[PDB]
Amino acid sequence: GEVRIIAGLWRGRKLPVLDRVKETLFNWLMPYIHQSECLDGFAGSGSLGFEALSRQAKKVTFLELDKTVANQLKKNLQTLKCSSEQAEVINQSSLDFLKQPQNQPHFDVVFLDPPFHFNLAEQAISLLCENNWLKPNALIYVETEKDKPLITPENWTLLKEKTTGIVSYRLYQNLE
Repeated sequence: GEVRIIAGLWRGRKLPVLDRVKETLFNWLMPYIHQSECLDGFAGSGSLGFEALSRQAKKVTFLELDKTVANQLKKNLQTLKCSSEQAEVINQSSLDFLKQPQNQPHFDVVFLDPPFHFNLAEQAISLLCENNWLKPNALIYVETEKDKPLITPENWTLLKEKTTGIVSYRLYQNLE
């Protein structure tokens, strides 16, 4: 397996490993990305987070339960030079990590693409809102099963929503 960065400084690079909505997000971000802090909720390959890094996000934090995948991430972040002030890997499931009430918001951008069928993305959404994780106007990217679950937390606005195949892609904005 390998991840190829599409844009930014590292565009073209492929990283060893074990869509439209995406583009429009980065598009609306370009003006702010340089000072935006991100959360890649369920890292995995890290594709989303690395992409954000390539585009000079202020910071990306990767959450990953599987230690084997989490080490790979660290290896790639060492492969491509990133200070601990630019990228961070926390070996935890976001379902539990996000249960910790924050005194101050941490994220301008959030990527939530966990496995389907277990209302996991929904659980994460609830926690982000419940525990003061989101900074004002934060964008939340969510990928879910193609058919019928998602309701907009009320302090959020649904900006984009496309369904291709079996996946529903959504982009919300934290408007509080």
